[PDB]
Amino acid sequence: PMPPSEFLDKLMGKVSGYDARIRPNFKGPPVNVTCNIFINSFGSIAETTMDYRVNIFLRQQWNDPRLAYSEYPDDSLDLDPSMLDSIWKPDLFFANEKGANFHEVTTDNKLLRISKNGNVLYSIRITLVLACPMDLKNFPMDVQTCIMQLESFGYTMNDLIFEWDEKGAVQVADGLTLPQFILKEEKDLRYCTKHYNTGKFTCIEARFHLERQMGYYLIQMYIPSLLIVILSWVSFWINMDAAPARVGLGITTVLTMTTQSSGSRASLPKVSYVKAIDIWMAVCLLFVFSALLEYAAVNFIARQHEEMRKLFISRAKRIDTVSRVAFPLVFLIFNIFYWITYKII
Amino acid sequence: PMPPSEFLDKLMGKVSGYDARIRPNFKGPPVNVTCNIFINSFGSIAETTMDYRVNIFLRQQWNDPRLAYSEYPDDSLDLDPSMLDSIWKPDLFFANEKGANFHEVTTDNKLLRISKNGNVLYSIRITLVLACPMDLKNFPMDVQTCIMQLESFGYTMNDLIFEWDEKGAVQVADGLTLPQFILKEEKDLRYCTKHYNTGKFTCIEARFHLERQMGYYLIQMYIPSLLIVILSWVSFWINMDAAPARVGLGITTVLTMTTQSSGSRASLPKVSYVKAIDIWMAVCLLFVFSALLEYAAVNFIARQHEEMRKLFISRAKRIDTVSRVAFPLVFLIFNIFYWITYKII
Amino acid sequence: PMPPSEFLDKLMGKVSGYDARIRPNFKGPPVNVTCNIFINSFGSIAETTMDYRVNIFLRQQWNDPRLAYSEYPDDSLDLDPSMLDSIWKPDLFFANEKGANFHEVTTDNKLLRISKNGNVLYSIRITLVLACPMDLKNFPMDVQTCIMQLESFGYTMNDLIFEWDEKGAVQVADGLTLPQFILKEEKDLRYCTKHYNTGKFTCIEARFHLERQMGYYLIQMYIPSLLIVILSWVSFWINMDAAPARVGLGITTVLTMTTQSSGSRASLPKVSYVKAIDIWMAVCLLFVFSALLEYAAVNFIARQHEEMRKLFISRAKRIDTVSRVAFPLVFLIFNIFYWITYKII
Amino acid sequence: PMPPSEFLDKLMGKVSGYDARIRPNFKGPPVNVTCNIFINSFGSIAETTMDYRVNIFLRQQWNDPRLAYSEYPDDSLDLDPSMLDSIWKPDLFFANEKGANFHEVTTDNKLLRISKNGNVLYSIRITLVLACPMDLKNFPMDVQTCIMQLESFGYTMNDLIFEWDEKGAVQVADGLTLPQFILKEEKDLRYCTKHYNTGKFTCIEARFHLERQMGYYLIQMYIPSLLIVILSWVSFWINMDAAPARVGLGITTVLTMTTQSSGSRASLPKVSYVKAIDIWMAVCLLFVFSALLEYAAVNFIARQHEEMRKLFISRAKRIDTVSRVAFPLVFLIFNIFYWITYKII
Amino acid sequence: PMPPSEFLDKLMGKVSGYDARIRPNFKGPPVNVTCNIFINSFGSIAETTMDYRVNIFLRQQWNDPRLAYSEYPDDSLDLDPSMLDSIWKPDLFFANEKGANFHEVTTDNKLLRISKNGNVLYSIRITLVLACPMDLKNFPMDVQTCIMQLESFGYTMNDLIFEWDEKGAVQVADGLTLPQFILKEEKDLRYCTKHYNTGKFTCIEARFHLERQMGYYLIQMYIPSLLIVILSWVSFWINMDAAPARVGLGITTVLTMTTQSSGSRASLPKVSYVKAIDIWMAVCLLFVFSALLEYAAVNFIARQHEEMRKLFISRAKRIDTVSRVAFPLVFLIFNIFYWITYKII
Ligand SMILES: *[C@@H]1O[C@H](CO)[C@@H](O[C@@H]2O[C@H](CO)[C@@H](O[C@@H]3O[C@H](CO)[C@@H](O)[C@H](O)[C@@H]3O)[C@H](O)[C@H]2NC(C)=O)[C@H](O)[C@H]1NC(C)=O
Ligand SMILES: *[C@@H]1O[C@H](CO)[C@@H](O[C@@H]2O[C@H](CO)[C@@H](O[C@@H]3O[C@H](CO)[C@@H](O)[C@H](O)[C@@H]3O)[C@H](O)[C@H]2NC(C)=O)[C@H](O)[C@H]1NC(C)=O
Ligand SMILES: *[C@@H]1O[C@H](CO)[C@@H](O[C@@H]2O[C@H](CO)[C@@H](O[C@@H]3O[C@H](CO)[C@@H](O)[C@H](O)[C@@H]3O)[C@H](O)[C@H]2NC(C)=O)[C@H](O)[C@H]1NC(C)=O
Ligand SMILES: *[C@@H]1O[C@H](CO)[C@@H](O[C@@H]2O[C@H](CO)[C@@H](O[C@@H]3O[C@H](CO)[C@@H](O)[C@H](O)[C@@H]3O)[C@H](O)[C@H]2NC(C)=O)[C@H](O)[C@H]1NC(C)=O
Ligand SMILES: *[C@@H]1O[C@H](CO)[C@@H](O[C@@H]2O[C@H](CO)[C@@H](O[C@@H]3O[C@H](CO)[C@@H](O)[C@H](O)[C@@H]3O)[C@H](O)[C@H]2NC(C)=O)[C@H](O)[C@H]1NC(C)=O
Repeated sequence: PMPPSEFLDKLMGKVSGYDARIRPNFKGPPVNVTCNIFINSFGSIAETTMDYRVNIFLRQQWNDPRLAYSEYPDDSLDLDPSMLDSIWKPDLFFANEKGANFHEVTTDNKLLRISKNGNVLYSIRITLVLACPMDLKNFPMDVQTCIMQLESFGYTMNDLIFEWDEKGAVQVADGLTLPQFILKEEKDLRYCTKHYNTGKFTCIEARFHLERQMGYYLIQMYIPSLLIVILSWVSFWINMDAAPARVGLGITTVLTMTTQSSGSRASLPKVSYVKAIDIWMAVCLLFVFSALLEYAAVNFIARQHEEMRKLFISRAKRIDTVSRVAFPLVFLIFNIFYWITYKII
Repeated sequence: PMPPSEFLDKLMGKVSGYDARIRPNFKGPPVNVTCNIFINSFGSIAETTMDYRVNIFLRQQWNDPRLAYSEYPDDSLDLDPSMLDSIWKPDLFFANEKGANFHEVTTDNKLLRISKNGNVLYSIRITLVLACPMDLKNFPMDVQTCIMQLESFGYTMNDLIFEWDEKGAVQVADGLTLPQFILKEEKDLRYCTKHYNTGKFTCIEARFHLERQMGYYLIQMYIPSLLIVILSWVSFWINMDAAPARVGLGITTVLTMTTQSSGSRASLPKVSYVKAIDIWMAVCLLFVFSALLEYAAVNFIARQHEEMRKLFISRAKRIDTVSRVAFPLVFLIFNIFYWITYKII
Repeated sequence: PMPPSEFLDKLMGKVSGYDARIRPNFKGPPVNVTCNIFINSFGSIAETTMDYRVNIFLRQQWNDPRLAYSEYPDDSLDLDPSMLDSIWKPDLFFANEKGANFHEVTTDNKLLRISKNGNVLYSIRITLVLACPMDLKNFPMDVQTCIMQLESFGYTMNDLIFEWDEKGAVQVADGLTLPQFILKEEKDLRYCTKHYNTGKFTCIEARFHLERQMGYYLIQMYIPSLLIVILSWVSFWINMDAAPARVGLGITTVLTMTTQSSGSRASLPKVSYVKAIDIWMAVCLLFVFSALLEYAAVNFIARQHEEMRKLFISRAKRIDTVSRVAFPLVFLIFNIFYWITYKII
Repeated sequence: PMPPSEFLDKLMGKVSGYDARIRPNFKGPPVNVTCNIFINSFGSIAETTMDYRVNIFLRQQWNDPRLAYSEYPDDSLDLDPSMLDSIWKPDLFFANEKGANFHEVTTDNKLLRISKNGNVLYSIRITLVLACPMDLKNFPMDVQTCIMQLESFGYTMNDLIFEWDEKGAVQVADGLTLPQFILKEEKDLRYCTKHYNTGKFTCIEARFHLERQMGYYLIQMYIPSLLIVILSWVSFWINMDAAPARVGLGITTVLTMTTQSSGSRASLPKVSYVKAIDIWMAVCLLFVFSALLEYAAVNFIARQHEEMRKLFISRAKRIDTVSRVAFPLVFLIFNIFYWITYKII
Repeated sequence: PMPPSEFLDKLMGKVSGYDARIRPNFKGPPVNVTCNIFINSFGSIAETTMDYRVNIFLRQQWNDPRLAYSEYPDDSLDLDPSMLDSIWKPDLFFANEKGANFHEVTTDNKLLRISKNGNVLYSIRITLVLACPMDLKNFPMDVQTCIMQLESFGYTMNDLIFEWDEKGAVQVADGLTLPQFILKEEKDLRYCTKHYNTGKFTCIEARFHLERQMGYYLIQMYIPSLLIVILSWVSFWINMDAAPARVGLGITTVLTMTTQSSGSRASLPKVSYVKAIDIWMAVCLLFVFSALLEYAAVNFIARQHEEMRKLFISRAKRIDTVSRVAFPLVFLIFNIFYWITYKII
C-alpha cells in the first residue's frame, strides 16, 4: 500500500482539518494525560545553589480521536521527530526547572507513536537542574526531601489533567550512586493543584527522600574531636607542681582543637546558621577551655599559703580529684543529650 | 462556528490591517502596561560577581483596541506561542539583566490571552541573573537591598508607561529559603523614570530587603575568638617566677589566635576593604599581643634587682595585679563600643 | 558527465521515491549498523559530579539499497553536510550522555560517503560529558570502570541492530595522558540489550579500566603520617622524670598529626563515607593518642609512692620498656593488615 | 497618511535600489561613524583568566543619504529590530572580546532611528568578557589599566572611520561598586589605528584606571605579620639562663609566622612571580629566623667557660644588648625601604 | 556600471554553474590552501582539564578559477558574510578543539575577498579551547610544549593540501602576558599528515614552547622550607642537658615543616604522581625528622651511666659534634643532587 510517513501527511495535512493548535475533545471533557518518568542520572546535589540535576525519560500518554485510523493495516505508527510540530502536545513544564534543555545528539531524542484507536505515546529526554530548598539545621543527621512537580502552563483544570499511571510511575536506573546522600526506594506520589489569579492549573509531583551518609563525619570530625577532649583530661593525673607540664598541655590541646575546627570548616557547607556539627565543635572547645581554668584555680589556691599553709594544698587536691571525675561525667551527659536529640528529630 | 485558532488568523492576517510593528493608540495617548511578577526561585547571591538569580512569572496587561471582537461567542481567546510574532508586545527589559534566558521545555513557556474588549494578558517565564551592588563594610551585621527594575527600551514616556498593579504587585512562593540571607516580607515599589540624551524612558522597580543571619558567625568565629582572649588572661594568675609557663602560654595563645583567624579567611568573602569581622580578629589579636608585652615588662623589672632589691618585686607584683583587672575591663569597653556601633548602623 | 553534487539530488530528490523518514529494508530484516569509535581526548574525571568528558569520532556503517547506483563511473561519492537531512540516519544516542554537543567550526564536522553497492559511511565528531558512578571505598588503591554505551532510541531490536566491527572497535590516540588515573589498554566489548515496557532496544557498550596512580599519596600523605608516628615513640627513650619533655612531645605530635590530617582534607574528594586514606589518618591518630595515655599511666604510678616506695618505680619502668617494644610491633601488625587487605580487593 | 512601518518597506524594499550590503557614499568619502558607550555594569575582574566583564549600551551614529525622505511628516522614524537586516550596519567588533553575546529578553534589545536628513542612530546592549593583561609585580600597591578598543573588521581606513563623539564619550552608571578595585573618573580616549598585511583598519579605544583598595591587606596581612616580628623581640628582654623560655619563644614565633603566611596564600592570587606581599612575608620570616640564631650565638658563647670564665658571660650580655637595639632598627630601615619603593612605582 | 554586491550574484547564482558543494580544480590537481594565524589572546592554561584557550585570526588563501572575472574594473571584490554559503570553503578543523565557537557581535566576524585572477582571502575569528597533555614530573622546572594542529576533515591528501605561508606563519600580539608561564618567541612549524582507515588527511601544526616562571616558588616554598631545616640544626649548639629545650625545638620544627607543607598543597596542582616540589618537601621533612632521632640517641647514651660513667658522656658529646657538621654537609650533597638533576632535564 502506502508508506507510513506518507500516511501521516495525509492524516495531518491541509486536508482533514487537523489543526495542531487545538486540543482534542475541544469544548468538552478535559484531556487525561497520564505520565511516568524514568531517572537515568541523579546527582550533584548542591547546597549553595540549592539544586540537583536529573536526567529523565518523560513519557506522556493521552487520547486524540482525530488521529484514529482504520485503513492502514499495522497497529502502531510512528512520526519522525522532524515532523513533530503537527501534533497537539501538552504544555507540560516543571514548576521548579531553574534551567533545562533537550538532547539532540545524532537525532532529536524524541519519540512519538500513534496507536490505532487514537492513543498517543510521547517520550522525550530532558536534563533538568531542578531546585529543592534544603534545611541544614542538623547537618550530619538530616533527611532531605527534594520534590519534582509537573504543572501545566496554558490549559486550566477543566481542559487538561495530569495523572501518574497506576503501574510504576517513577522508576530509577539500577547502577546509580551518590557522593554524599543515599536515595531511598520510597517515592511519594501526590497532587498539588496550583491556584493563581488566572485559574486552576493541574500539577502532579513526586517526592524523593535523601538520607545523608555518616561515616566520613564520624571518622574525620567527631572521633578526632573526641580524642582531643580525652587528652585534655590527662592534666588531672599529672602532678600539681609540674607547672610547665600543665599549661603546656592545656593550651596545645586548645590549639589542636582549633586546628581541627578551622581545618574542617572548608569541607563543611557555607550556610550562615548553626548546624549540628557546629555545636559539637563549639562545646568540645569549652571542655578544653574549662580544663585550663581549673588549673588557673588550682595553681592560684596553692599559691596563697603552720597548718593553715597545708590547708590550701588540701583544698587544691580536693578540686583536682573532683574535676578528675566530674569532667568525664559532665561530658558524658552532653554526649547523651546530643545524640538523643538528633536521633529524635 | 469556526475554531479559535482560525479566528485569530482572520483577525491578525493580511486582512484587517493589523501590523504587529505598530503600537495600539498610535499617535495618541500612551499605552498603559500594568505589570506584576511572581518569584518562583531566589538564591545564589554571589558577592564576588555581586549578582543574584531569580526565576519569575512576568505578567503584562495592556489594551489593544484592534484586537477587539464581538462575533465569536466565548469571552477569552488564546494564541499559541508559535504564532506570537503577530502581536505587538512591549519591549520590556531589565536594566540590570547581566545575562538572562527563556524556558523552552516541552513547549515555549509563554501565555497569551486576548479578552473580548481588547484586554491582553501576557505571562512568560524568565530566569534572570540580576545584579545588585553590595556594601560589605559591616559584614555579619548588614542589611542588603537588591533592586529589580523594568525599563522600556525603544518607546519613550509619551508612548508607553509601566505601572505596578494595585493588587499584589510582587508575590513570593511559600517554601523558599536562602543559605545565608533571609528575605523580608516588605517590598518597596517605586518609579525611577530614567533619562538619557535619547528621551524619557519609563521604568518601575521593586526593592528586596535581605537580612543576613548571624548564628554561624557567633558560634564559629566570635565565641572561639572570645575564649582565646580569656585564656590569655590566665597568665596573670600563674606565678611570676614560672618563666617557661608564662611565655609558653602567651605565645601558644597568639598561635591559636592566628590559627583561628587564618583558618576562617577562606570562608569569608574576598573583598579588599576592612569588614566588621576583620576589626574583631585584629583587635582580639592585640589583647593577646598586649598580654605578653606585660610579661616582657614584668620579667624585666624583676630582673633589675637590701630593701632596694625587694622594691622591684613590689613593683612587678603591682603591674601584675593592675593588668589582672585592667585587661578584663579594657576588653569590656571594646566589647561595648563594637556591638553598639553595629546595632546602630 | 554530470557532477556528483547534482547526481545525489537526482538520486534522493522528489523523484525516485527516496523518503528519508523510512529505514532501508522496510518491513523486512533489520538494518545492521556496525560502529567503531576513535577517542581523541579523554579527561577531567570528576568525582563530585561523577562524570568524565570524551571527544570521539563516531563512525557508522550500514547498507541502504535505495542509494545504489551504476550510471556514475566513480566508486565513492560524498554528500555535503548541508544536504545531510535527505538521508536515513540511525537514531543513535548514548544512554548516559548527561549533556553533549557537536562541533561546527569552519564546517559542520560531519562526513558521509555513499559507496556504489549501497554501503554508507558516516563519521561525526561528538564531545560527550558521559557519566560513570564511582566507588571510592578504597580511595588510593582503586580500579575504576567507566562504561560507554550506545543505545537506539526509536527503533526496536527487529528494526535496527548495533554491533561493534571485528577490526579495531575502540582506538585511543597516542599522546594522551590523565592527571590522576592511567588508562589501561584493555577494552571490554559487550552487549547490553536494554528492555523497557516499550520494546527491546539494541545497545552496545565499551568499558574502560581506570587505575589510579599512587606516588603523590605516598610521598605527601602516607610517609609524612608515618614519620609522625615514629616521632611519638621517641618519648619511650627520654627519661621518665623529664616531665616537661614528655608531654611536650606527646601533644606537639598529636598537633602535627592533626595539622597533617586537616591540611590534606582539601586535596581529598568530598564523599561522605569512609575511605582507605581516612582509616589510615584515623588509626595513626590513635597511636599518637595512645602514646600520651601511657605517660598518664607512667607518671601516675611513679607518683603513688621503704622498698614499697621503690616498687612503684620498678613497675613504671616495666611499662616503659614493654611499650617501648609493643608500639613498634602493634603498629607493624596494623601496617600488614592494611596493605594486604587493599592489595587483595 | 501611511503608517511608518509600511513607509520603511517602501524606502528599503525591492524598489528604490537600496542594497543593504553596500555602504553609503560608495566609491567616495569614507563613512564617519561616531560612537559612545554607556556602562551599566562592570566587575568580576579575574586575575587567573585576566579578563573583566562589562555591560554596555553601544550607540552608533552615521549618515546614510539613501534613507533621506521628505514626504512623511514626522522627523524621526523607527525600525523594528525584526526588520533590521535591511540596513547597512557598521561591522564594529571589539579587538579583545574573548567571548560576548547580545540580550534577547522579551524583545531584541536593539534600537534604530532614521532621522529626516538621513542620520541614523543605532543603540544595542552587549555583554562583553573583555580581556586586559594585568601586571601583579607590586600586588597590594598597584594601579591597573584595562583598555576597551573598538575595531572595524572588513572595511579599511578609507571606507569607514570610528570617532568618539565630543560630548560624553564614556559614561558610567552611578551606583556601581567593585569588590576589590575602585574605578577612577578619568577615562583616556585615544586612537590606535591597527595595521596588518590586509590594510589600515580603524579603531578607537577607551582606557579605565583601576586602583586597588588596601584596607583588607593591612588589617589582615601586614599588621598581624608586624606584631609577630615584635613578639620575636621579647626574647632579648627575658633572662639569658632561662633556656626553655627562649627557644620556646623563638620557634613558636616562627611557627605563627608560617601559619600566618600559609593561611593567607589561598586568598592571594596564583601567579608564579614574586609580588610585593610575597617579599613582606619572606623578609618578616627572616627577622624571626635571625632572632633564634642570635640565641644560638648567645647560648654557645656562655657555654664555653678565674676571670676568663666571666669574660664569656661579659660578651654574651654584650651581644644581647646590641641586638636588643639593632633588630628594632634594621627592621625600621627595611620598613622605610619597602613602602618608599612601592609608593614611588 | 553595476554594484559589486549584484556582480557576485551574477557570478555565483543559478547561472554560470558555480556549485558551492564542489571544490575547484575538480578531478584534477589538489587545492593548495595556504594558512597563517594571528593570536589575539592566549591564557588560562589549566592543568586539571589539561587545556588552554586561544583567540585567533585564521586566514586562508586558495585559488578558485571559477570566480575569476575581467569585466568589473576594480581588483578586489568582497562578499558580505550573510551570503557566504555560496562559496566553496575548505573544511578545516582543529584536531584537538575540545570545544570552540565563532564571534557574532554586531556583525559575523568573517571576511571574504575575491581577487581578479581568482585568489580568495578568507579571514575568520575563532575562540578555541585547545587541549595539550602536560607532563608535571618536574613541576617548577618544566618546559611545556602545547601544539596547535589544523586537519582537513572530508577531503583527502590528493584533493586538498594545507601549508603554512613562507612569510610569518604564526604571529602573536604584542602586549600579551600569562599568569604563570612565559611564551617563547620560537614557533616550530611542521607537518603531521594523519592516516586512518579512511585515507590520508592533510594537517599542519604549530608548536608553542611554554616556560614556567620560578620566582614565586623560591620565595614562598623553597626558601621557607630551607630556613626551617636551618632552625632544626640549632639543637646541636644548645647544651645537652637542657632536655625541655631540645625536644621543644625538634618537634616544633617538624610542626612548622608540616604547616609549611600542608598549607601549600592547595596552591599546587592536583595530579596524582610525585613532582619536583613534592620530593623537596619530603626530603626536608627527613632532615628535621632525623634531627630528633639523634637526640633520642644522644639522651639515651648519656642516661646509661668511676670512669665508665664518664665514657658515656664522652661518646654523647662525640655524636653531638659529628652530626653538628654532618647534617649541614649531607643536606648540601642533596642540595647539589637536586638542582643539577633538574637543570639537566
Ligand atoms: C477524563 O477524565 C475525566 C475526569 O476524570 C472524565 O470526566 C468524567 O466523565 C464521567 C463519565 O464520562 C462523568 O462522571 C460521572 O458520569 C455519570 C454518567 O453521566 C454521572 O451520573 C456521574 O454523576 C458522574 O458525573 C463526568 O462527566 C466526568 N467527571 C467526573 C468528575 O467524573 C472523562 O470521561 C475522561 N475521559 C475523557 C476522554 O475526557
Ligand atoms: C493611560 O494613562 C494615561 C495617563 O495616566 C491617560 O492619559 C490621560 O487621560 C486623561 C483622560 O483620558 C487626561 O487627564 C485629564 O483629562 C481631563 C479631560 O480632558 C482634563 O480636563 C485634565 O486636565 C487632565 O488632562 C489626559 O489626557 C491624560 N494625561 C493625564 C496626565 O491625565 C490615558 O487616558 C490612559 N489610557 C489610554 C488608553 O491611553
Ligand atoms: C542483518 O543481520 C541479521 C541478523 O544478524 C540477518 O538476519 C538473518 O538472516 C539470515 C540469512 O539471511 C537468517 O538466518 C538463517 O537463515 C537460514 C536460511 O533461511 C535459515 O535456515 C536459518 O534457520 C537462519 O534463520 C535469518 O533470516 C536472520 N536471522 C538470524 C538470527 O540469523 C540479516 O540477513 C542481516 N542483513 C540484512 C541486510 O538485514
Ligand atoms: C567624513 O570625514 C572625512 C575626514 O574627516 C571627510 O573627508 C574630508 O573632506 C574634506 C571636505 O569635505 C576635505 O578636506 C579638505 O577639503 C578642502 C576642500 O576641497 C581642501 O582644500 C583641503 O586640502 C582638504 O582636502 C577632504 O576631501 C577629506 N579629508 C580630509 C583629511 O580632510 C568627509 O567629508 C566626512 N564626511 C563624509 C560624508 O564622508
Ligand atoms: C598545488 O600543489 C601541487 C603539489 O605541490 C602541484 O602539483 C604538482 O604540479 C607540478 C607542476 O604543475 C607537477 O610536478 C612536476 O611536474 C613536471 C611537469 O609535468 C614533471 O616533469 C615532474 O616530474 C613533476 O611531476 C606535478 O604534477 C604535481 N605534483 C608534484 C609532487 O610536483 C599543483 O600544481 C599546485 N597547484 C594547483 C593549482 O593544484
